[PDB]
Amino acid sequence: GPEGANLFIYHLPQEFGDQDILQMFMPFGNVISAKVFIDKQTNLSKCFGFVSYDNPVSAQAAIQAMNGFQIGMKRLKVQLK
Repeated sequence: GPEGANLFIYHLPQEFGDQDILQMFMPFGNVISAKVFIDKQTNLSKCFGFVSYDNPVSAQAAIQAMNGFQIGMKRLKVQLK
């Protein structure tokens, strides 16, 4: 995740996994890695995670479009690392 190409995404539906956030974020550029952080004992998602582009412009673009975007019952908080 070269800087400033890295996002933290909070308020993510519990059901989302790595691939879901990756795909949700590809509209803004090539996502090169994505991880949803999971409680290791339950395997339930902790509802945030990490998106990493291959350039920072994509990351800004994504932040402006997605921060505050409502999906399900939650609104995503998306910020730069």
